[PDB]
Amino acid sequence: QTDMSRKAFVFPKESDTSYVSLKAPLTKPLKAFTVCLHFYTELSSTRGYSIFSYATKRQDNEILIFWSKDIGYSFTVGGSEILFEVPEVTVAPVHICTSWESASGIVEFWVDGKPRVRKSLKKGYTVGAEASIILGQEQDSFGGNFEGSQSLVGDIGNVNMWDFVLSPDEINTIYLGGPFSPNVLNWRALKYEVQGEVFTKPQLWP
Amino acid sequence: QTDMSRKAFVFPKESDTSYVSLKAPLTKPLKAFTVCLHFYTELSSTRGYSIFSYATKRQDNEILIFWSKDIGYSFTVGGSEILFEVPEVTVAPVHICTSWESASGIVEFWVDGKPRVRKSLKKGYTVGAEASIILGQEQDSFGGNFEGSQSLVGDIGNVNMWDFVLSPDEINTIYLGGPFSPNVLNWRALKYEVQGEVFTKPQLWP
Amino acid sequence: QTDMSRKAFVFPKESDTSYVSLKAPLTKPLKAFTVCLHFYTELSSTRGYSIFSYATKRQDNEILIFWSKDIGYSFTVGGSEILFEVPEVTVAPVHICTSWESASGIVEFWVDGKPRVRKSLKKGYTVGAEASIILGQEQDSFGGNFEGSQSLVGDIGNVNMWDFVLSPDEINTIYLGGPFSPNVLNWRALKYEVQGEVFTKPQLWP
Amino acid sequence: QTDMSRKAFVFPKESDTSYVSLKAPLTKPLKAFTVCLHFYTELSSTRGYSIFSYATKRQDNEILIFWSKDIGYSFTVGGSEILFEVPEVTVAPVHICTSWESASGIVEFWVDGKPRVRKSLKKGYTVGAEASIILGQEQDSFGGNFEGSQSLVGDIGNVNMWDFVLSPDEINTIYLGGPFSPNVLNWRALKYEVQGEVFTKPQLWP
Amino acid sequence: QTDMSRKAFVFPKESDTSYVSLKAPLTKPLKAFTVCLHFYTELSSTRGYSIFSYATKRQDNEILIFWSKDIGYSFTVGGSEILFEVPEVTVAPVHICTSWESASGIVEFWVDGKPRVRKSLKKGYTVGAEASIILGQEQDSFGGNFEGSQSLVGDIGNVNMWDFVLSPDEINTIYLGGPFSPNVLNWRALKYEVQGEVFTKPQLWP
Ligand SMILES: [Ca+2]
Ligand SMILES: [Ca+2]
Ligand SMILES: [Ca+2]
Ligand SMILES: [Ca+2]
Ligand SMILES: [Ca+2]
Ligand SMILES: [Ca+2]
Ligand SMILES: [Ca+2]
Ligand SMILES: [Ca+2]
Ligand SMILES: [Ca+2]
Ligand SMILES: [Ca+2]
Repeated sequence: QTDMSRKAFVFPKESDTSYVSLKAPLTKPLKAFTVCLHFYTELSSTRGYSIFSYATKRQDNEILIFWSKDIGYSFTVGGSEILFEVPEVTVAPVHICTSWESASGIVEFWVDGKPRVRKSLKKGYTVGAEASIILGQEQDSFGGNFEGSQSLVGDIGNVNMWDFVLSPDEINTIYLGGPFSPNVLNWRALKYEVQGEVFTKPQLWP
Repeated sequence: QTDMSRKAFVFPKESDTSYVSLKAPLTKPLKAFTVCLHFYTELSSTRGYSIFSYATKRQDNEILIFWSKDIGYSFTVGGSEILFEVPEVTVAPVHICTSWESASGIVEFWVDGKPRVRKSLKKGYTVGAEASIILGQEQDSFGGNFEGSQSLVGDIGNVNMWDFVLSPDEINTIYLGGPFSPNVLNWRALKYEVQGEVFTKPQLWP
Repeated sequence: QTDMSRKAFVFPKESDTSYVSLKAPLTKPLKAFTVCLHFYTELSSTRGYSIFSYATKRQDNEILIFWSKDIGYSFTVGGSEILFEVPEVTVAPVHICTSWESASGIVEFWVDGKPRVRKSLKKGYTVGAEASIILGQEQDSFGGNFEGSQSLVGDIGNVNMWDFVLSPDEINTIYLGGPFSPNVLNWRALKYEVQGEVFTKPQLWP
Repeated sequence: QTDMSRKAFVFPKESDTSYVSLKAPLTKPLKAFTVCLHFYTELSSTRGYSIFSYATKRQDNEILIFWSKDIGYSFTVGGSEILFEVPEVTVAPVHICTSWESASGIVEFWVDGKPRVRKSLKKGYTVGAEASIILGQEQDSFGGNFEGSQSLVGDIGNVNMWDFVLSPDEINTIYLGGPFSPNVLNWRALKYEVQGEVFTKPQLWP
Repeated sequence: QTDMSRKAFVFPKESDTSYVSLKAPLTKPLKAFTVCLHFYTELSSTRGYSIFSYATKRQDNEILIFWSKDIGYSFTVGGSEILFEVPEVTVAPVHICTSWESASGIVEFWVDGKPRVRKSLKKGYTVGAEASIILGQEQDSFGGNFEGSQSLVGDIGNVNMWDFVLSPDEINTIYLGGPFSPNVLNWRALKYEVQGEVFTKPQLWP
């Protein structure tokens, strides 16, 4: 465990071996989850990159938050993928927040505290329990077979993952930087492993 | 009766069977009405959709607030239709408020608290009392014959309908989220029926 | 006399018979005047319309505040006309204020409290005393021969006319909605006559 | 002497005989000066006009603040001219402030309190003492030979001229309308002479 | 030593002999540095210019902050150069802040307090101790062989250089104009030498 408050990872060079593995104390497969994180990059107008990858022993794209070039944000669960239109992108640190529910398939997507429309995706699906979380790289296998074109260059931090669906007030509290208590993945009790050219530097965002 | 405060309906998938029927304790035909609601959708730049439909045993488009593609908002009463120009539409939850009066035909249209110009429509007409209110679908019969192209995908809530014309101060109070007391259709005493893939989730708008 | 505070006229339908005559207790011909009013319309991007007409037994366009299509505001006195450039027009209630002086010919034109440049028009001219004030229609005779293309569709109110030139501080007070005391045409002591399809409804502007 | 506070000159008609001569109690030739004034006009997008002319018995353009069409502001001293780029001009009263120093040639140009870059012009030059200051007209002789195309149409006021270089804090105080004490040309002790169609009206700017 | 607070250098004319040499009490070669300065110029849309040059007896571009025409800011260390994209440049005084670290190669670039993305440059390199700092001119030798096309025209000041990497809070304090204590190059204890047409005038920026 490590209290990584006011600190973030740094991926300064485009490569295929720089990544960070996040360990989660999960035993029960998830019927709902909410992933909130913060990242900063300049490749939004050059190519596509991976933000948050989550793969199991059966699917390499179980939970993947991808950025599609000239399209926007790509949120996929269980292989199927929905798109969130982004007309104009700005060069600034952005805070994203994704949520999902199996009983209804509703997917919520929040950008800088402003929520987007609700869409249906994988109603009744069951997300596996054991997985390998990788930040900065998209995995097309179990913890390997990385990708120089789908890799991420920039900063990332404040990664928090719950096991239920957060309310709008709770998401606003997350965005405002208040107090919270994650249970699946906590930025204050992270169990991470660094492999490659990844440095830990103070965050640039307030 | 159900107190649906801080809660809204969810139409996540485009279909023709997802709808919600609103029951109203009306006995006298309306000589004036004021409909205030709140919705959120992304189809404003893709196609047209229905927002608030109100049909009787004689006219399927008695009171219909429609969104015309590349045109704007469409408010029709008794079959005749007037148009409200919308040059640029934004991706954000919007609060609309419509009012009508039979003695003078004046139609008031408010967007996010900002009022539009006053137009004449159906002077002296009489709106029927018994009706079938449907949210998310445009009806071209009495409570049926739905429409995959005129259906609505997104959220909707705060539906309030009076039996008279509201003042500008009252409409500003409605927009500010203060206290009010509807008499024909109250979001705090709604008598609704869900049929299809419609879920009740907390509202995204403040 | 009628106290029409917080109330305005409504011209909802384009026609040639809807108008309102304003009576003024004037006996002396005016050597200077200041006309402040408020209106709201959507025809600024479709065609031209009349705002404030003032005609005598000799000239039908003695004092006329006209809106020229794709040009801007048209202020004419005694037949001669000057133009005020409007590059971009917005769909919103606007408050105009015009002033004139015979001893120097200076014409002041204020839009939403922001003053425009001062221009010369009819130095030494004398405006007649008896006249027929018409709102919503441009007259090309004495109180008649109306015009479906030069008519006005929308709301209008807060019409106040003095017999001298107002100061910038006084015009700012007028725009802020403070206290004042007109002497030629008072919105609080208006002597008006309605003929046609003109309704009196509460104002939309604050 | 005349206290012209909260008052400004008016040039409403384009002509060649409307001008105002400003007398200055100067005896020593100036080694440095600072000219701050305020004007309002609409010809910024039509043609060029003169703002502040200052000529002696040897040079008609000794000190001239000119507006070049589709270029910007033109500040010239002793015949040589430098340019200040203006990409977009707005229709609003603007406050300009120019300063010069002979020992170093530095020229400071302030627009609405925002300073521009410093440029070199006429290092070591000596500005004459006796001169004829003319507002609204550019002179190409000593107090004559005016110019219908280089004339000015609009308002002008708050003309203040010192005999040294003002500091940034002093220029900010000038822009904020605080207290000051000019010595060469004071708007509170102006000694002016009106010849032509020039009227004294209250200022439009706050 | 000289306390140059609220004062800045002036390069008003484009030439090749106007420059200022900054002396630094450095003995140990730098493993990390942070350079914060403030400048103002208008050549951002005309050509390229030099901002902060730092050369030793072996490399003329050891530390150079350059502005590339139609590209943006150019930060180079040890000969290798990285680019920071600038889509739109404005005519206003800007505050830049650069930092570097040899142990990790991370380069931080701050514009007006807003940080940019972190990039890798010269991991493990060692910057020499003795050097010749020149402001306004880019050197392609040791303190000579200047360049009329790479020279700088405008103002510059608040030059501060440390011997370590500053934190985001410290950089925000620098931008806010608070108290600080540099150790390699202090604007309050500068040891500078002027050669050419360079004047010391009060700063324009607040
Ligand atoms: Ca994969
Ligand atoms: Ca892949
Ligand atoms: Ca129908
Ligand atoms: Ca239909
Ligand atoms: Ca006429
Ligand atoms: Ca006519
Ligand atoms: Ca001349
Ligand atoms: Ca000339
Ligand atoms: Ca070099
Ligand atoms: Ca060079």
